[PDB]
Amino acid sequence: KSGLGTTAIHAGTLKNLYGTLAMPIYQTSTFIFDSAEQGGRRFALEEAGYIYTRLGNPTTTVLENKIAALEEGEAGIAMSSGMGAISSTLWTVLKAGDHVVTDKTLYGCTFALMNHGLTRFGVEVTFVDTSNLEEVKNAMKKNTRVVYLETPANPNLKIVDLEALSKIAHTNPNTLVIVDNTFATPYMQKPLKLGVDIVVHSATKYLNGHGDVIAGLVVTRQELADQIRFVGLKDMTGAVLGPQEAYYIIRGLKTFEIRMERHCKNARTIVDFLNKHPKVEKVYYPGLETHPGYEIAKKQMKDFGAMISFELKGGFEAGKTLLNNLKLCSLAVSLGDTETLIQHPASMTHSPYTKEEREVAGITDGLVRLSVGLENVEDIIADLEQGLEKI
Amino acid sequence: KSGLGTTAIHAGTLKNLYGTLAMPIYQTSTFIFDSAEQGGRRFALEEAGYIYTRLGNPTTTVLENKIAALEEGEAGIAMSSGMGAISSTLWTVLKAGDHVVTDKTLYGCTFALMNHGLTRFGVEVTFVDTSNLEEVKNAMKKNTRVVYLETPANPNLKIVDLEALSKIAHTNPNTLVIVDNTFATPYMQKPLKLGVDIVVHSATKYLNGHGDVIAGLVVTRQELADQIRFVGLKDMTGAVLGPQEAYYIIRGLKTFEIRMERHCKNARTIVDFLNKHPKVEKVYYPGLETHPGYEIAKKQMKDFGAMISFELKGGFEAGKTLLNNLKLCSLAVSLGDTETLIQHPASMTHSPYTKEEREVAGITDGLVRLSVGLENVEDIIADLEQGLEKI
Amino acid sequence: KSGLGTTAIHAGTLKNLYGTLAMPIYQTSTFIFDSAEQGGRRFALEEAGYIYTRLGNPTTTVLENKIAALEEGEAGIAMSSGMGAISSTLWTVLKAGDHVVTDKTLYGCTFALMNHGLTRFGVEVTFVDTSNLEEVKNAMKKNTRVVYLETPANPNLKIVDLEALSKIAHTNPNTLVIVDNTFATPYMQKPLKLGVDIVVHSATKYLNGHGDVIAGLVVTRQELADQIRFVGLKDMTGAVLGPQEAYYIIRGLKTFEIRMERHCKNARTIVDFLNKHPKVEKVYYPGLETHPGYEIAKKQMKDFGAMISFELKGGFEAGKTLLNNLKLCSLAVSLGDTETLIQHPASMTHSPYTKEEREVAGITDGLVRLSVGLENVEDIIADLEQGLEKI
Amino acid sequence: KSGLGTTAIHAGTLKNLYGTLAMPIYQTSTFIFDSAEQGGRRFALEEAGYIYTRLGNPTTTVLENKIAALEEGEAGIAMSSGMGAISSTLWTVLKAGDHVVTDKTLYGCTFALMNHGLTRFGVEVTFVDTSNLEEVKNAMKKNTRVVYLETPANPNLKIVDLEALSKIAHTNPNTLVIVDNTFATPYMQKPLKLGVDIVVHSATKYLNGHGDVIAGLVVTRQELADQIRFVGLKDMTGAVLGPQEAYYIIRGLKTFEIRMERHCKNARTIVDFLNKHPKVEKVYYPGLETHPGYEIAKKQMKDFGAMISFELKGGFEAGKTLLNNLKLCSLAVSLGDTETLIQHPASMTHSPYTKEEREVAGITDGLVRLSVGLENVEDIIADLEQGLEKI
Repeated sequence: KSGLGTTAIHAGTLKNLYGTLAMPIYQTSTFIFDSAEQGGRRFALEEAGYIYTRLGNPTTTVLENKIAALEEGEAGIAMSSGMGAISSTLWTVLKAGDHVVTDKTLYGCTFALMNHGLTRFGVEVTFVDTSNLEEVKNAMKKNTRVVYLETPANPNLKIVDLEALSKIAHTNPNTLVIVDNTFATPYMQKPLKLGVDIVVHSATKYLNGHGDVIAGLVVTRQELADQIRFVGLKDMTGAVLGPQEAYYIIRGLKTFEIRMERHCKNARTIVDFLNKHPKVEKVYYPGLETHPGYEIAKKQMKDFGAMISFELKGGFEAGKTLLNNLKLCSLAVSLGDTETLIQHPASMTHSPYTKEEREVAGITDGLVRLSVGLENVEDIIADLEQGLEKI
Repeated sequence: KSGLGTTAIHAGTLKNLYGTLAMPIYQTSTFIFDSAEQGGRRFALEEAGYIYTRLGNPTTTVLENKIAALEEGEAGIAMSSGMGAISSTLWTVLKAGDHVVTDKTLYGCTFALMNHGLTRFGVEVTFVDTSNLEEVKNAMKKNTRVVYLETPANPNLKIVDLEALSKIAHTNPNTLVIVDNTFATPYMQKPLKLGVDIVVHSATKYLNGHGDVIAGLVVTRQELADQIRFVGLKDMTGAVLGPQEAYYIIRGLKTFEIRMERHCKNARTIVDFLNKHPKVEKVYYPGLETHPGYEIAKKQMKDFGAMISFELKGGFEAGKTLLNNLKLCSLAVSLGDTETLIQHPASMTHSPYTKEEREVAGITDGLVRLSVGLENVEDIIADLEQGLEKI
Repeated sequence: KSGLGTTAIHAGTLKNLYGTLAMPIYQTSTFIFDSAEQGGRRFALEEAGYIYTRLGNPTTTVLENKIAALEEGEAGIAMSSGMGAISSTLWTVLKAGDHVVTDKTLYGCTFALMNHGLTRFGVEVTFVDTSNLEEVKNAMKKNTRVVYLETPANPNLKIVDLEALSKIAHTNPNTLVIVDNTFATPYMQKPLKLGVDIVVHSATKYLNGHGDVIAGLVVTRQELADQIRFVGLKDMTGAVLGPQEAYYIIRGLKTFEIRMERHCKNARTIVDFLNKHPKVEKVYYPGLETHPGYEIAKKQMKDFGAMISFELKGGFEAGKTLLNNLKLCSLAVSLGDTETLIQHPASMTHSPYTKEEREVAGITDGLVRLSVGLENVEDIIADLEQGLEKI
Repeated sequence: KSGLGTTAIHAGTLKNLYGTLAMPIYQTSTFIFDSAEQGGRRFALEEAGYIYTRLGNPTTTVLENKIAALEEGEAGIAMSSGMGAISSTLWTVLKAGDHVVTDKTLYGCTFALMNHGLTRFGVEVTFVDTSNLEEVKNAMKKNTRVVYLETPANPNLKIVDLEALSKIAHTNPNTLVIVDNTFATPYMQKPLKLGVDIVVHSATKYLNGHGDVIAGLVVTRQELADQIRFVGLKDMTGAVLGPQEAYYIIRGLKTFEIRMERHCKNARTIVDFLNKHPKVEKVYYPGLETHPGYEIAKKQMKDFGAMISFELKGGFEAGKTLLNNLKLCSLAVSLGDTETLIQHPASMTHSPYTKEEREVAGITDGLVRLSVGLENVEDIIADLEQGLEKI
């Protein structure tokens, strides 16, 4: 078995006519046929090859094959955002009258899709604490079609047991388990090997890694993949990845192994610094023995990630003061970029909401979320240290 | 009022820091804030500027403003395909229990979304002949939320009266009229000026014009646009246009006026050639006085388009023989490219279906669809002429 | 013979493995061999195919073939600027001890290369008035290796007789005639058909047309082309065109015919407006019967171009006042973009120089240079008219 | 002082109007002025900002600043190939009658430029063994304008002492020392800190790192940089980097530190494997204590690189047999890509030449050149091992 760097670099490649080393950018909408009969054979699935980029594209196929190889699944599908991957999947496999079990701690736009979108179209959704196996067992119904999971998950890097939850879900023979593996990536976690049916990613984050593409990826069995491609993507979302962006992500994947290694190395060192810092009252990190679900993280994750959240003891003003004094870390949403990113949800993403509303949503006044980048760790720590001195 | 070329070239531009002549390609996922407070102000809609490309991007904003200016609507939204524009719109404005009135002659993937997708999620859809005003009146119900129209529409370039249909739809105060204006483009037809509520496009076709981008556009009133952006696009499709592709379309729009002029000039000359040709039994073209709805086309279209369909008197084998002998026209799906494209649906797109099934779908054995390109018309005609000689 | 639009759109295409309609972007540095022996055969020129993008690239080859087809020459070479095309050519064909005959009215950077660059490396250069055939005859020497010409040429759109000058040059069997055909383009002028040996272009201007690429092109006989490629480009300039930029230019060429037609249509109408305007004392345009060399322009140009210069009777302050009040025309260097561009050399490009110095260089205080774009001509004229009212 | 990763990621950034995280791609030829007077001020160097991409471009400026920061020099200049960087520099600083001292072991195209190009234009060139300090001292003349060096250099990874050679060169007050630092990169070697005047790179190799760009970079003092920009690049080569390619290289530099670390880690392990392998008679690697100049390499290089050459004891047929059996390593020219590349010069690049001719050029029948990539080292070694078994 080839190593992960070898796989990220080489897996899934397709031939080209000129033997270019780089994967060509097939920046095309349509494809020409040699004859009427060849066109007919492609539409009848009797001959291999391409028709139209919304259906598939050779640049995109390489990307799809690569992510499937990394997750050790049968088939990949690419979309023009993580929400495109998630929605295309859900619109394919659900119908009015179906039921979904999921967590309240889900990526915000996914929560909105679940709570306000799917429910408008006749889907029943129950939100439970998926760290409580009994709650999940009790929420299962005959018409549960999807159990949707995310681990680690915002804002406190909650860990849930994918293998155990999948066994519970699969007591109903019609239930699919879908996992958003964005934060962990296939460098750390391979949900399909734990019995999950479908993996989804925001490739916008670590997989691309360079903060320049919005994209999503799905990995699953061929039978399900073909439905997600030819129903969800083709007709119900149209979230078609641009060939240029497919190329950018392929290119980003050339450094995926070494980026993830450095992200995690940096992060573990920063966790130790923050957890020993007098102005930080608590650190949320899956690799701390004091983190809830540490033992689950240790079983299902090869490393503990490069996201860190932490609570400043000085609360709201401490969060703003820290961030406003940083010179290296960048104030922004998103994660998984080569540059370190940081946000203070109480003053930034959750500015429309009262303290009470924020706290109901798990956002505390001193909570800071850090996406650790690839800078020299001494420089990231020096920046945090000087900022913390100002509180 | 500026002319259409002036508008396509100059409308909607945003400033950049360096005064580059070309619109910069803001190939970014995220945006940095100067302070925590600035981030908060953007999330609270208290300060202008950007957050994250799925929400909006400055390159994409220029494109959005341009198409809104061309359609003479308030607001534009861009997506990563025409189906992204269509689906994002429909998921925003519909809910389970709503009803839709539309035509059986709709773009195939839209038909599939209507007939198999929306119906799975509790939406009622009635397909009528929207060229028959009484049929449309009779299909209206209290819960009709959308009347969805397309003109000219495949495979016989059917014309329907947008102004008249919109008046019928608007007898219900909750009904929105949505028009797919892809074929006509704002060079020929501006549905919002006829009382339509929302215009959608596959920018993959004429607007981009260069056969290298999959993209969609929506134009509507600001109130509706903001919902389509922040609900449909943000959460329910994630069909986020890549900044590179946004740039390609802006670039394509620099020649939109002159491309459409040449497309139509070429097409009218080719229509005359085909309609007088002994091996062609019938031509479908909105500008022929013998075309059904010619008088409606004359009222609502400034020119009659660059799509032509025609029936070869020799049927199925004549279609294949013609196409297999062409040297300039390219055998492919799609339309609106600078290169002339041609397809024979009976042997190509509809190869999975029996003659009976095809004929029920309006596909006759000798039907050929031609997307007239920008080549010198003498060369396009010479190619068709030599191909027709082989039948 | 195919028309110019057909040729621009279709000529020079290469196959690709997937039959994409758009030319793939082979964004690669290097190319892989199937075997050691295949690599050897390519290096020994025994097998066709690619090695490394500085030598050649399939995307770039299409562009090269297209410009060669448009100029009706044997071979094309692409570079990363017009100055790259010019310098690569000159470094290939010259040596210390050679002589060059050229005009003082040459593109400024070419003049600098001739007067200050080549002369530093042992090349003798004589600058004459190439509109005076006797001056050119008298400048010829046994060691004259290049006669370098440009028509129309800045700042007064000087016309020189390419066929006549080439006959004079070719009285020496070792002399090559090189023409910068940027302004005229192959839509108007095909110097190789008049006996010229090498044509050079700044593709930055009309050929790309979209103000987003810096690039150069050369067309000549295969024997000379191979030397320019494998000596000048390979080793002496390294002015290697990026595959992305090659694609942009191919894409720009899809509309070359219709762009040039509209550029010239607009320009002729604007010339009439300016030449009849009371505040304009003189117009420089090859198509005016009062222009020097009008009859030569009529013989060697199919149309008279889209560059216009004109003298405002109010001089220096009138130039600045006009330009500072324009709202549609953009203040910028360059030409041949879809947007109308304008400059006042006395206050802009020639700001470092005294009135005396400027006038020696042919720059008069009221001289304005206009690159007519593709906007609706009524809008361009309205903008100029309101600006002229302010003088 | 910030670490090298921090510097590569963050140095040299310019602001943009929207605070995009990624550097915008200013894919423009020209720049617009607010007024005639602003244009004049820019041409008179009285106001900062841009004019035209051949002169400079904001995307490219970021790249230039980054490489200058990495080399710890004052100013950077970018070109569209390494040969563009080299030639632009040489044409700027030389003139007919000048003399150059350099090595016979120079990159092949540079050797050709020196031996056949510059000599055609009146420059005297002496080729010496620059590992012999006395030879270099003896070659110095009053008119020596350039001492041009390269270390490590093909085909045996020759090492020369940059500090010592620079002292010899600088005994003539008019002599500039130019070093091609491509192989070593600023991760290993910073020639300006050793007294060198100008550093040149093929950014095509490690700096970009992703095998998808042809580009060059120069770093030197501001006074020299401005001459190379405004003479060499502007007029004498026109080797203008495309903004897209500038962006690709900036993007590549985000992972420069971690890529170089893994390249070298992999390479050192492969050197040990090859040097102990019974079918390999000799390994050329700067870090072997048996390599000539090992002690010089240890003084001027922080690590010993990721290029390896080696001699197979079985000669010509062994080279071909090895390469023809490899499944992971790719047969190609170039180096510094994320993928491992390999070549056998005797059968590939030097296929036109006899054994005698090859051996005079230092190419021996069993010589193999390996550019070690970023794949898992166990996989690279397994591939080499199985290939070596076939000899």
